[PDB]
Amino acid sequence: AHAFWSTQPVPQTEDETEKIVFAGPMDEPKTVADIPEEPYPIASTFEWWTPNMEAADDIHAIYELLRDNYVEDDDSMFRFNYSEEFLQWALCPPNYIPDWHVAVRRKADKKLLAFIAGVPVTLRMGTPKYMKVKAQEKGEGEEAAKYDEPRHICEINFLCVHKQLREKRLAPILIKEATRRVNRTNVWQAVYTAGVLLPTPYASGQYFHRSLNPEKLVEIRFSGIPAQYQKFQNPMAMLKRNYQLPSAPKNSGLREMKPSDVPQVRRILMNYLDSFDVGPVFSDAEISHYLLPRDGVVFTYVVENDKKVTDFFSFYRIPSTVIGNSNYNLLNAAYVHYYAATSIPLHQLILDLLIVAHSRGFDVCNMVEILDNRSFVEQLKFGAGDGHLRYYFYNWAYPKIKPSQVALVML
Ligand SMILES: CCCCCCCCCCCCCC(=O)SCCNC(=O)CCNC(=O)[C@H](O)C(C)(C)COP(=O)(O)OP(=O)(O)OC[C@H]1O[C@@H](n2cnc3c(N)ncnc32)[C@H](O)[C@@H]1OP(=O)(O)O
Ligand SMILES: CCOC(=O)CN1C(=O)COc2ccccc21
Repeated sequence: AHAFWSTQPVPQTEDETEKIVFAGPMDEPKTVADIPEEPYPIASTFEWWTPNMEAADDIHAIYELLRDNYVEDDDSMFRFNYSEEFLQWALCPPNYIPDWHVAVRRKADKKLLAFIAGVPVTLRMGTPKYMKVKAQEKGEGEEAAKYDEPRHICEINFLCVHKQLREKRLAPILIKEATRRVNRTNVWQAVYTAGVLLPTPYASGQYFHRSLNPEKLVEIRFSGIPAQYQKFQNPMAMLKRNYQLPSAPKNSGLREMKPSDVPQVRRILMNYLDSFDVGPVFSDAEISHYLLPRDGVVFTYVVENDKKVTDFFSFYRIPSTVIGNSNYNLLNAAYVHYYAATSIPLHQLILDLLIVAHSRGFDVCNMVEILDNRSFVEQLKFGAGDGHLRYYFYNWAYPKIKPSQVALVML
């Protein structure tokens, strides 16, 4: 039993989403008028709260909750520690709906107890490409293309319930209130990812990791020395040696992105992203927002030659609490953001990504095998990790697609 998710407009089994052919909603059509206006009911010792994410103090309250109760690895060794500046960036993109930030706090003391966030995204989510072959083979093309327009939908992230309130059916309530807040905005779909398995992903992929500073990584037990460095002399010298990287970017005319680069970056990004079944459409302002550099949060580099931007790469920082350990406090991880390459092999672009990230003192580079990510795993010495990021839609029938057919990076 999924007592909550069986009541929801998502596919219920693997046997379902295997036999789904066309993209489209699950539910009855409805209207804003059908949606209660009053927040969902809750125990009287609690209340709903809309944080103002342009207030240091609301942001901080969310920051503390996540720092202490947000996602942990399987082995309870590391926990995400999204910075404050990062939460402002992630939760307040252009035309964000403040109302989609849903928090529950105790009435008495106003201790924040749970949080879920929605942000707007414009997403291509019509029938995949392969499934549109099938639909010419069968004369069903107009059914298949029905919902090809980019849709303005909700991107849910940051679900979190305080450690003390777990197993108390509090996250379903959170999800119904967000659903409601977003329905009242005349939005009927959402996209979200989970480390865990839910009904029912349309795509799933491995996480990959790339040692930048293996000495710390072994120290904090993020990595072990693999059993074959024992047969060596000073094992940690070999390890350091294997993951060593140039001090400086290899592509001449790599430099940080600037505001004047926005249109060019947008363009080559959209042409690249367009070639995936599921992917975001960004306007200029979204491009400025998600990709212009911010100290400690997001780092973006472009390749210019002949005052011509031909390639870009970007990554964002999420530091993680090292949960055991007295020696070290934080894991300083970089995550491969969007990129696009037109003048150079992608592995050569992303190598400079690793170089920059290492010289800025990051410990590790992380990704999921979305995009053409898989195409540089071997040469750049990434290794698969434990677990899988799953991608899900709410109220949207979608066939199972490969993860290299997904172009949405989830913060
Ligand atoms: C159109 C508008 C739509 C907008 C909304 C779209 C949907 C948004 C969907 C949300 C996308 C979030 C994406 C992310 O942010 S993924 C990150 C999720 N957060 C964490 O992992 C942080 C650490 N963990 C926690 O804070 C809690 O364990 C959470 C909050 C995860 C569950 O709290 P708790 O452990 O106290 O459980 P409960 O007793 O209250 O509730 C039990 C029910 O919750 C179902 N559950 C467990 N984990 C997840 C999960 N990650 N997504 C969705 N559902 C989940 C579970 O199957 C069970 O239901 P059912 O099997 O009985 O049916
Ligand atoms: C062994 C993974 O450690 C991390 O890279 C950091 N991390 C966290 O701290 C929280 O749990 C995660 C889940 C999925 C991806 C990354 C992380």
